[PDB]
Amino acid sequence: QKQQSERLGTEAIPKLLRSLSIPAMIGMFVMALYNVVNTIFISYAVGIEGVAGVTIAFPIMMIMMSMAGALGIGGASVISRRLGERRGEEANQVFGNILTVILVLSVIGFISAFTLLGPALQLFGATSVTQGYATDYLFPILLGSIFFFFAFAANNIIRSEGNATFAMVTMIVPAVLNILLDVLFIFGLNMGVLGASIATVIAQASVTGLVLRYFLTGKSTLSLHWSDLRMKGSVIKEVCLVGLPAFVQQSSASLMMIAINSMLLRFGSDFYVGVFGLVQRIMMFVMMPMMGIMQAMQPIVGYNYGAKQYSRLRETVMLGFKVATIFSIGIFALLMLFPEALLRVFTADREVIQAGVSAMHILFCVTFLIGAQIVAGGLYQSLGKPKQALILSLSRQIIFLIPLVLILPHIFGLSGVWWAFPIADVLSFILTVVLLYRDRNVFFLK
Repeated sequence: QKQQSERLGTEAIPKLLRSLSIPAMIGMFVMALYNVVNTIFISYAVGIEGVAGVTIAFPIMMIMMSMAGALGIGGASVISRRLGERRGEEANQVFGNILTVILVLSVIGFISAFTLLGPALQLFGATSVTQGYATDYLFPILLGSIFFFFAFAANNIIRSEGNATFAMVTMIVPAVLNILLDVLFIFGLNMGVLGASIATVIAQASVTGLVLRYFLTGKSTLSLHWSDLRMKGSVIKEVCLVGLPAFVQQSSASLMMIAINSMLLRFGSDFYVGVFGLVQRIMMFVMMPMMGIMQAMQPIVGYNYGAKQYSRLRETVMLGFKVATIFSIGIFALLMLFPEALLRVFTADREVIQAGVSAMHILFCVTFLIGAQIVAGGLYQSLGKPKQALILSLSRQIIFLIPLVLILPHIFGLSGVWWAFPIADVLSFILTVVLLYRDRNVFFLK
């Protein structure tokens, strides 16, 4: 019991999602812009060498980010599950008693920066060139760790409450900055990776300075305390609880895409790593459309569970679903009528727009089904019972994906790329379907 500051708690619930989604739909899309408009520089004051440096260094970023993402997520499904179920002050506690574990790692990172940086880095396809870059990239980042962590937790929990809007602005803003911040060093100076890396710390600092405001200054949305608010609850236990499947999802994908970057450093030293980098943020970029919808419900389907209008949250979940789908099929179509013009950035041989696009062809006759497949995941999450969600990811990401590449690559070919995805994913979808007639309670409406 505290004071539920504006945002909502309202039951104006379709425009809830509507004007809870779009802020992700924007922020994300723009940080997706930054990603873009940043890298391309590093194809300039440096060529493609460091562009790999990054692409290898990359996963090691996500290593922490998964860790603070679990952290960030817990928060979001706790704090909403406790703002319908209105233990208002518990939230206050949580918030801070997370900031603990963060500041724990915001140090461990600092530590390993000075420690495990190289040790780990060198450990795979260490092209004497791209090596230094990744270091010169990674060294800053870890220093460095602190702002980074915070800002994602924060920009996650503020969704967990209601502020996808100021989220917008925890977002839009590093972006715009970073752009002009990089330009600054990378090009205008010549602090290449070396300093587009410090450009993006000065980014994640400058937000944090701001996030303190929207958490101290006119302590917006909610229960937000600062002196001894936190300590180290036995609540800690309770977010690692929510988060376990959260940091799995990444440390499933992340821990597997270091591999496919470095097994491809044994074949294509740098030519083929920059194009990994490339294929991602078109998955990711035109993931967003989905991704964003989910974070709407994240807290919506959060304080609605929380002993409130069970009635109207299914409304969320059916709608939730209902939308997604139309983007599932939307992307999917657009992802297989324009696999041509998107391989018109990949312009090379007339064989490149062949088995290059053959994978991209029916590799993704799956897409339209992916909608649910992921909606489901925030709705075992917006409702702290990720034990089934725990269950879930391990299918999609590992215990069905890997045990499919492997069973085509024993020997089945560049067919072992293709069938391995299309189909692994659909066993994952079929599976999910059953976890909801397992639980005729989320969607206890149709």
